[PDB]
Parts: sequence; structure tokens; C-alpha cells
Amino acid sequence: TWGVSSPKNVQGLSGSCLLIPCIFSYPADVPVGITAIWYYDYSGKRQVVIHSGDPKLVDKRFRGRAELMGNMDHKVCNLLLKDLKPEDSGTYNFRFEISSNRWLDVKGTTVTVTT
Ligand SMILES: CC(=O)N[C@H]1[C@H]([C@H](O)[C@H](O)CO)O[C@@](O[C@H]2[C@@H](O)[C@@H](CO)O[C@@H](O[C@H]3[C@H](O)[C@@H](O)[C@H](O)O[C@@H]3CO)[C@@H]2O)(C(=O)O)C[C@@H]1O
Repeated sequence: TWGVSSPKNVQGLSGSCLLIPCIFSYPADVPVGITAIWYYDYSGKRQVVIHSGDPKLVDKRFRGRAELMGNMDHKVCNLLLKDLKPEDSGTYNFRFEISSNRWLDVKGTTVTVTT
């Protein structure tokens, strides 16, 4: 079945890093490269944190501070956020595109960054 599995909320500290564990799934009948995209505040600012298809789409606010630590071939979508700022608090949502066969996790993971 289609889905993304990750903690609902995670806490982080200013200046530190945060690794959001992530595993995704899709039906075995779907023909398969997979594009990985992580959004920040999808329903609002909708800024691109990670984009494996075209890194040029990444918002300047995240360039050099975020990296996809997962192996898409192994269905791992781990997100590493570096040099955390209080402004990084908010919800991050993963989206993967295969080919109609695309999926956006509406749940996402909410990050809280304190001093
Ligand atoms: C396998 C599959 O069916 N993939 C669909 C996906 C998934 O259903 C979805 O990602 C699961 O979360 O939906 C696709 O279309 C959706 C996409 O365009 C999003 C963009 O935000 O909107 C969805 O419609 C929403 C709409 O935006 C809301 O305003 C409304 O209240 O609810 C609608 C849903 O009922 C689209 O369904 C996708 O690309 O993600 C199409 C894939 O084929």
C-alpha cells in the first residue's frame, strides 16, 4: 500500500542537527528512478527542503543545511537538518514521485526547535 512512516513530532536544539527517520511504501504492482521531495510548511510557505530531481529548486533557506540521508532504492527517506534555527520549527512533508504514481504524505512531521 501507499504510505510514509515517520515520527509525528520531533524536538531539536538551536545550532544542532536533527535526523528525521523515514520509510515509505508503494504497491508491488507499480512499475519503477524515484524523485524525492521534502517540503517545509506545505500548506503555507511550501518551501522545498530537498529535491533529488533538481537541487536548484531547493529554497535558499535550506541549501547546504539539508540532505537526504536515505536510499530511495531501499525505500528509506531519512532527512537530515543541520544548523537548526528556531525558524526551522514547523511541519515537514515528504513527497515521492515514480511516474500518476506519486504520493504526498499529508501527515508529515512537526519540528520544534528551542534554545
Ligand atoms: C497513488 C495516488 O493515488 N497518488 C495520487 C496522490 C495521492 O492520492 C496523494 O498524494 C495522497 O496524499 O494525489 C495526487 O493528487 C493530489 C495533489 O494534487 C494534491 C496537491 O496538494 O491535491 C490533492 O487534492 C486535494 C486538494 O488539494 C484539497 O484542496 C482537497 O481538500 O482534497 C483533495 C484530495 O481529496 C490531489 O488529490 C498527487 O499528485 O499527490 C495525484 C496522485 O495520482
